[PDB]
Amino acid sequence: GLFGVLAKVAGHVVGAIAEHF
Repeated sequence: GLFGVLAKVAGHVVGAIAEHF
């Protein structure tokens, strides 16, 4: 139930952070 949501911030994060950076 925990990690199940962790996916919401694992794989797409870089795609965003790399946008402003």
